[PDB]
Amino acid sequence: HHQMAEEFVQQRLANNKVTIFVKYTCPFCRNALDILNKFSFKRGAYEIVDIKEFKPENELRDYFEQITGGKTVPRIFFGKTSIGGYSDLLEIDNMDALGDILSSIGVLRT
Repeated sequence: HHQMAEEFVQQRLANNKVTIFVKYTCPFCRNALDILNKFSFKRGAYEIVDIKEFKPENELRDYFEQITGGKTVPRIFFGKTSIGGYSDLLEIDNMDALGDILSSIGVLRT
């Protein structure tokens, strides 16, 4: 009668994929999505996951804390590895490292 938060998350991750967990009412979420949307992704290599799908919310927050070190969306994954949140993405974007990293992990179209 209850999907574990761990399964909800891990089912959406893959080695050569970007996965971002969001709530659409969060401004930091839309800011993060705006960074990622600058790029063109291969089929299936990018998923935007709406966490309002999961209940209870505290269980998913608690899981994100254990594997990412923070509770609140956005939570960004490059492959199965957590990058953290909006600030972490911005940092990599501002230093012009995001393109190289997305090339390495095989998610970019062409």
